[PDB]
Amino acid sequence: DIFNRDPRDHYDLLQRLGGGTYGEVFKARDKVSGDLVALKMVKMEPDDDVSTLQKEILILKTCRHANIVAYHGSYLWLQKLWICMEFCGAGSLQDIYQVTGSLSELQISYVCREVLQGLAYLHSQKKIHRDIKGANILINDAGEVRLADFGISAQIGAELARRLEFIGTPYWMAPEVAAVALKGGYNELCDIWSLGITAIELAELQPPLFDVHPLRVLFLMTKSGYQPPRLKEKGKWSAAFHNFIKVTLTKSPKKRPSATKMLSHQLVSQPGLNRGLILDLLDKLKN
Ligand SMILES: Cc1nn(CC(F)(F)F)cc1Nc1nc(C2CC2)c(-c2cncc3c2ncn3C)nc1C(N)=O
Repeated sequence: DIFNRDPRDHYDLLQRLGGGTYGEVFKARDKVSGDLVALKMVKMEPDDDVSTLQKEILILKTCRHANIVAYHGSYLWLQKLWICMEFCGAGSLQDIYQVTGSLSELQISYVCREVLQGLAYLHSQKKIHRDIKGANILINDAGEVRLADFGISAQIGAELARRLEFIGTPYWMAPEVAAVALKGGYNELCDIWSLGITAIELAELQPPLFDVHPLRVLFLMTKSGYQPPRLKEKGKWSAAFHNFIKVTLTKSPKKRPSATKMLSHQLVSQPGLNRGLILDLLDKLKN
């Protein structure tokens, strides 16, 4: 499952694509097949024994779904874990919309249906993604939609930095998650709220309150009279899209629908939602 060797023995390392709390990601090519892959270098905590690491790589391998970037293999080299993953040629939805402008309502509907399929799978596996946003939804050259990873729950690498990252950028978290360090916990329904915010982000190029200081957003979201956000231009979007935002952004998690329930919402169950809508979006990159 995990190779005790240099990933460079099986791959040619190419350009660094980006990096964050999840690791450093590079473009790479398989030496034998010639196929493009993404190699992600994750620094390890010296306290995590190889049994702890193996338990997490087994999860990385078994927690599999068509709407989550596929895992190919791993390498333990120089106290670092290199993860080989499916190459998503068009980058994230943020990378795309910061060139193309706002996605169409049908494009957002397709993205939302595909992300809901991935979240319904992760929730069935008793995981909470807790990192849904446009930058963490990747697009391949075929127009397919994939979550970059299964979220923050990997008990390897910079887990603590990943877990606390939203405190400095809380715009996509549900109010029960924004109530950080208070007695109430949260459940998987926080992902449904994050998907509602991501739909507004795809429509408006930023999530609601993006211009507000992160500590002020945390202050506002724990106030009793806090109201969920809405789309800015009412006449630009259909009643179905406004209702999708209304129900995904239900303030109380005890009233917020599940990922499976959301899949029958009119916005994402309508006919004509396919990768061709995203192929049209990728065609806009050329102009
Ligand atoms: C082909 C390409 N282009 N771009 C745009 C850029 F500007 F970075 F180059 C990005 C890619 N590819 C990827 N980039 C990333 C991130 C460096 C941007 C990840 C990635 C992996 N693990 C966790 C992640 C990731 N993203 C967010 N989280 C939480 N994966 C892929 C990929 N599989 O193709």
